[PDB]
Amino acid sequence: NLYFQSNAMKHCPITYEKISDQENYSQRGLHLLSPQLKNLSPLDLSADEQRQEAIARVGKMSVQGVQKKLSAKLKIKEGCFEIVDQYGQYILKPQSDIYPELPENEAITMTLAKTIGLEVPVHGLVYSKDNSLTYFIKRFDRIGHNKKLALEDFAQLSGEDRHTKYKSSMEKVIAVIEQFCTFPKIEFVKLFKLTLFNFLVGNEEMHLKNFSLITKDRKISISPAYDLLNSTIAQKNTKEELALPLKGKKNNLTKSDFLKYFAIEKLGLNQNVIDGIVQEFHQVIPKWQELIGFSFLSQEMQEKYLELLEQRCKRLNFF
Ligand SMILES: Nc1ncnc2c1ncn2[C@@H]1O[C@H](COP(=O)(O)OP(=O)(O)CP(=O)(O)O)[C@@H](O)[C@H]1O
Ligand SMILES: [Mg+2]
Ligand SMILES: [Mg+2]
Repeated sequence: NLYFQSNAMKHCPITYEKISDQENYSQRGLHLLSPQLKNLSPLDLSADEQRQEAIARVGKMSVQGVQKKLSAKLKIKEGCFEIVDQYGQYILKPQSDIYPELPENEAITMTLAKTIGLEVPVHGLVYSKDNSLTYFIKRFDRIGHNKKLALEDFAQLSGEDRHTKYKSSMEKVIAVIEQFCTFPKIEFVKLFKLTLFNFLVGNEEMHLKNFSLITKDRKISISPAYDLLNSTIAQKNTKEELALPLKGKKNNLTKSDFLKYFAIEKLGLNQNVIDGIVQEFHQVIPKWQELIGFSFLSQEMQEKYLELLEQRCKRLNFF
């Protein structure tokens, strides 16, 4: 119980809960993938081999972006992922050959998002042949018996071409929600939480194609979250804070920019709702700090994350 001459307390690469030396994952985490999943075998490819497969398969896959990714199915009885080109059930993101600790960063950041009540798909880390960690996330547009749900990103919805990521604004993002979502006021609360979250965790890369609407449960809503990571600590010499301007600003954002201009003037949220969300963030910060300390980020990357988080929290008076 003192962890002085024995392994430090181990944490699950899916849930971050305490696990024993003989376990690689917690039962709770494995069962988020499937109630019958017994284990998750390491990927039989090194990080470099995963990146090469990503390059070879990109044109055959139904998901695309800047970073290296693979599509995969979960073989439940065999207890492993299988790489596929079509009908992916999961996306796998191997280590970058450029940026440090990208899978570990995205994994913990997506977990922080879940803890503040954002809708986040099942996600986690899986070991590789070279002991490197690869990030995985469930496809939220393929459910049940390989049934596809309709999904469109905000570039498509705002009449831009498929490459437009930055030539937009948070005000245009709001306008898309107002135009298309079934219950825009509910989605505005979600966008408020997501935008504060991205500021607190250093995600300066929440671009237009990271916003999507989905048709599910007999309504059109903002999709489950994807691609949330602390991009500031993974990059060097980052100066901007927001990918898309708010009030014409991508840097030097103020508390009133978020809590008055954005929350009240642009989103129309009632003051009691704003205060309640602020209190939610205030209460969650110690849990986030604990989770970062339990994460698979290196000690040095944890310190960068915690330092930035505390700076951003001070700017919003969330302490
Ligand atoms: N869990 C998920 N379920 C369904 N679709 C997903 C998904 N995650 C990502 N996608 C789809 O794949 C696209 C690219 O995803 P993502 O943004 O994570 O790529 P990426 O890792 O290459 C980083 P970047 O955004 O900088 O290109 C998304 O816009 C979305 O259409
Ligand atoms: Mg990005
Ligand atoms: Mg992004």
